[PDB]
Amino acid sequence: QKPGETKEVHPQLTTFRCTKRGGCKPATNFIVLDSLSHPIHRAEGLGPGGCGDWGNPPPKDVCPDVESCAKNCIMEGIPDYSQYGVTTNGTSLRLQHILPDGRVPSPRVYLLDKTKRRYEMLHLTGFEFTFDVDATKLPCGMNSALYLSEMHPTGAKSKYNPGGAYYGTGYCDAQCFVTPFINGLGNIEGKGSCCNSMDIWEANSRASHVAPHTCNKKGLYLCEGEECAFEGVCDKNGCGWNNYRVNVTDYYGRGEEFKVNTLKPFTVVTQFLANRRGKLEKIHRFYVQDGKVIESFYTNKEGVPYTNMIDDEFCEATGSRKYMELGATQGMGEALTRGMVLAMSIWWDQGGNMEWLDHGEAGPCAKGEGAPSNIVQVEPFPEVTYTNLRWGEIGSTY
Ligand SMILES: OC[C@H]1O[C@@H](O[C@H]2[C@H](O)[C@@H](O)[C@@H](O)O[C@@H]2CO)[C@H](O)[C@@H](O)[C@@H]1O
Ligand SMILES: OC[C@H]1O[C@@H](O[C@H]2[C@H](O)[C@@H](O)[C@H](O)O[C@@H]2CO)[C@H](O)[C@@H](O)[C@@H]1O
Ligand SMILES: *[C@@H]1O[C@H](CO)[C@@H](O)[C@H](O)[C@H]1NC(C)=O
Repeated sequence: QKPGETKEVHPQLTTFRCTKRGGCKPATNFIVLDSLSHPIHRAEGLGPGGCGDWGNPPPKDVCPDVESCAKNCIMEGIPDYSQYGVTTNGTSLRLQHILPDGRVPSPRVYLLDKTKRRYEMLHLTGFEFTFDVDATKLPCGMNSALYLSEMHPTGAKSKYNPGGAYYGTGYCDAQCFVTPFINGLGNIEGKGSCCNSMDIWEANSRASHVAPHTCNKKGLYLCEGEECAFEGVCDKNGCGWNNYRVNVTDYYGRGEEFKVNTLKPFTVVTQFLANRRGKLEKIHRFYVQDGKVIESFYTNKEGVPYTNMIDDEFCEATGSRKYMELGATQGMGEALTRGMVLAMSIWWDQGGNMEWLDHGEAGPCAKGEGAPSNIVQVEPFPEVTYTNLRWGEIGSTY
């Protein structure tokens, strides 16, 4: 969509690049909301309304073709990101799901480089990524997410998408969802927006999940028909790693009886361990809290390989079939090596209560507990804060 007259004022966020010799050194980055979360309206004289809702192609009245859509649909800059529940303070990023006035912005943002016109491209195979988090205000059913998608570095800036990454264009993920614009272009045929996604963190105060999701296509792929479905180009389920799912119940939760006590802030370390020929072999998650390293649990479940890291043996044995079919850990690593964009978000699930995250095999939450209608009775204003985003040499971030 065509950028409007309103100014885009990106929150600044300091992050770090780390080595063993030099420690963690500060870097300036910026934060951008998803393009379609910006106000979208029509060109002068065309009346009120937007240019389509999530799940749909854009409307034919204004978007009969890409060229027309590009001139008839206007995307405004956001001059005050706090209106969308997005604020920064030095090295901290705060995402508010619900604002005091009752708006539910459910923000999703990306990390821009210091120029504001290209995403910061992270290349994590053979390196580690770490952050600090406050998960206290995330009850059952909430998903705070910090993850990587293989988006185009300028958001596919082009003739009909002059806005590009500066306006947060180009989002994709392993679910291949239909959005009315893809790569900043009207999605006239209602294709899905697919790409590899590495879910470093999907969590709340009750459960913590890690999952690589492979696709058999590089970068953003516009899928049609069955390509967008379960047996298609992308791994919807992912290879999930959650202590509960592997029969470890005392590792992560609200209180002193858990190794990682989510009533207090903590540090989250993720290492992407490569084999001698440079390909990804294992993903290793551990934590730090109150100045003490908390090593990963090992799996503790009959029929599950004994391991403290995600790898192909584990993913195969736990039934992560599309993960394996669409590239396995090497394939995930190949995407990581090419480079990926960092996305951070907070969201809930009206259809399914986020049960896969924290209910049943995945956590302590009861049936119905994670419904949005209940979430607000438990925590009226869910939020997350991510602090001191930092990446670099193995061993150097913590
Ligand atoms: O379901 C809608 C929400 O999707 C979130 O992104 C997911 C993505 O779809 C998955 O493939 C995987 O990568 O995890 C992501 C993080 O949970 C998105 O961040 C939200 O904004 C959407 O509401
Ligand atoms: O798009 C929603 C959500 O899906 C997650 O996968 C779930 C899936 O929704 C559920 O139907 C299936 O039975 O279990 C998987 C988990 O194994 C996915 O992992 C998330 O990233 C995604 O946000
Ligand atoms: C689950 O863990 C408990 C505690 O270690 C153990 O006694 C039990 O046998 C495990 N169950 C399975 C199915 O592995």
